[PDB]
Amino acid sequence: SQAVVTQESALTTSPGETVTLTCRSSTGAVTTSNYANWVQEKPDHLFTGLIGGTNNRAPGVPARFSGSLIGDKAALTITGAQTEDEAIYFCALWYSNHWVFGGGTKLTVLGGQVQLQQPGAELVKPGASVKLSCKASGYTFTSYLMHWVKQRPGRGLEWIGRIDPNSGGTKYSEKFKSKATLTVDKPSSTAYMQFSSLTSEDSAVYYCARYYYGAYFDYWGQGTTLTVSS
Ligand SMILES: O=C(O)CNC(=O)Cc1ccc(O)c([N+](=O)[O-])c1
Repeated sequence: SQAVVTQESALTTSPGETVTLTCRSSTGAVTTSNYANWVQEKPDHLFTGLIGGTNNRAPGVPARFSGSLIGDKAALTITGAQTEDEAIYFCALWYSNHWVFGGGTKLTVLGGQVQLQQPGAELVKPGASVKLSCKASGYTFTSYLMHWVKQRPGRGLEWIGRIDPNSGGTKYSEKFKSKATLTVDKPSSTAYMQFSSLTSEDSAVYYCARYYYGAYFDYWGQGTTLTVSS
């Protein structure tokens, strides 16, 4: 059975304070081999990778964000919170051949180029199939793994799997191992995810995100909203 990754459900801070968020593994201590990543969700479904590899901050992220290990947990510290830091923060831990996302922490702050291009939506019938696309622009598609993530209300982020665009090699989560089909087309720098026999259980926003070994989920697509409805 897959590990459960636990985050505080909600924390409150105020402008100028230092605040720390944590990410616990059900299997034992979080270590550097879990390559802890931190991703920020801002309104309008805007995701940005902040930290990966435990403590490696992504380019362009404000320096007040830092990652460490504390108390057998991964920890994100915001040193001097700003009003715009009010957001949901997800961690992700690597377990040898899959990522697991934590449930997210809603941070309230009281008092306040590279593109991954995804179509906005798919409206499909129950029982139908769909092929979701994610076109990479502004970087070398074959140099990064392409990950896919599902977001449903009350269910956080859920890692589906990833593809190596150089080989088409895939790794899936247990939940998606017999469900998602990932492919790429190299000449058009596009990644695809196919599903069949869809139901309302599949209605969600699906994101692609790039990753480089030891680094971070820096850039995310805007998400395709899949609505499975008669
Ligand atoms: O091996 C290194 O140098 C650093 N390791 C990592 O970054 C973790 C890792 C390994 C393999 C893999 O397929 C993915 N992935 O994201 O799917 C992530």
